[PDB]
Amino acid sequence: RRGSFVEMVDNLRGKSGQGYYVEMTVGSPPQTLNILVDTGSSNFAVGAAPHPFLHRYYQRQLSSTYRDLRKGVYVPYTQGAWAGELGTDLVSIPHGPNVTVRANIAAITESDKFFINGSNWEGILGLAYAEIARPDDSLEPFFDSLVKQTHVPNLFSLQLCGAVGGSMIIGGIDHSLYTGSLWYTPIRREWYYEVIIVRVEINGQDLKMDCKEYNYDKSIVDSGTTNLRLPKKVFEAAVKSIKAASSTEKFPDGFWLGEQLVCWQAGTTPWNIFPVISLYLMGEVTNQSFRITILPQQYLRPVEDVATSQDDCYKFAISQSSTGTVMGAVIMEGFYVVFDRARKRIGFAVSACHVHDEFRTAAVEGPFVTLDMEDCGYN
Ligand SMILES: C[C@@H](NC(=O)c1cc(C(=O)N[C@@H](Cc2ccccc2)[C@H](O)CNC2CC2)cc(N(C)S(C)(=O)=O)c1)c1ccccc1
Repeated sequence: RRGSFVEMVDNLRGKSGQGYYVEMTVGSPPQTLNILVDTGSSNFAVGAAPHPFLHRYYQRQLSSTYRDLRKGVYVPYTQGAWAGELGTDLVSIPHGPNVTVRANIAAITESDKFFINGSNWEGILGLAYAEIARPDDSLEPFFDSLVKQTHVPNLFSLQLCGAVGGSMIIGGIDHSLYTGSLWYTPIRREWYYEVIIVRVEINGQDLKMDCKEYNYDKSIVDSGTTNLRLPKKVFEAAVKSIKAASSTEKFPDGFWLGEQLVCWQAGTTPWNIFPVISLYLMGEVTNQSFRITILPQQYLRPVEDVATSQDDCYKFAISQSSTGTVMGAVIMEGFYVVFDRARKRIGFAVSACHVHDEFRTAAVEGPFVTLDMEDCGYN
């Protein structure tokens, strides 16, 4: 009910589905930039040279506290890549914790399909662990520096509100950002925020696949990835079930592949014809699990309107992956997600801002009895 972390509420913004960003100030004197919050990587990097899609960038020569590490860095993502130069400088988050730390910072001088036109962000904050940092795990990630240099608790939480804003509470949890209880799943290993999915249902119907398939390779929580990405075999079965569940209206095959869009007269989108999707996650007690359920409002994403027209176009945001399951924004937008690094667990609760209608709502329910969950993980 109360809120000691009130100043961190609503500290995230977004340019209509182009990424959620927080303001970060680097150097001396102060240089504030919009930084994308990414739990799917571990490097803190900022544009440091002009670029057509950047309104501003980091000017190292103007920062008296900047220290060049004399080493380059290259970071390739599922989408895009950039090259830069490593260094360290003072960093603070205006609408985040009341501290200032010296952190590693990669100055991006060149990039390919990384920055997004009109997104309004100029850098990225990799919140994952050192194991996946580039060039190697010796480059301490921003959050590791924050925790080592200050007394800020080793935990952060994200409330991503879709359609653009949200909140990144650093060092704690804010109760006004969620309703109901928080359910926790173990962080299986500290590299990506890896978790274990034990069951999948479409409108209450079990997909009936060996749970090993759901985590083949791995399953992670990634705020830097837009879609809910599933391994090939899982994607195919999911689409077949979703199509069967939404048979009231037929769509072209390309729609389910994200190649085609479907638009409806403003305010006439028949959400009711689309099914809800439930992912069951391993719990904190033996043989116990819980489930998170999303609505079509989460997996059917709006596409930048033509020009304030009377047509709402949507893209099916569930796609395939060859590197495991990626629970991106499609999943996160329906919940308040707690990255409890201190206790190696991730909590989920219904978000106070998730988009829904008068008939159905996103949900987090439990507990359920699921046996042999340990075997679901890939070795
Ligand atoms: C920013 C934007 N992301 C995107 O548009 C977007 C970004 C990525 C992507 O590679 N994200 C990067 C960081 C990263 C961040 C910004 C730019 C480049 C790379 C992230 O570290 C990857 N984590 C890897 C472990 C999976 C991947 C995809 N997909 C493949 S998809 C189409 O299936 O969703 C889309 C977005 C939009 C709305 C909500 C959240 C994110």
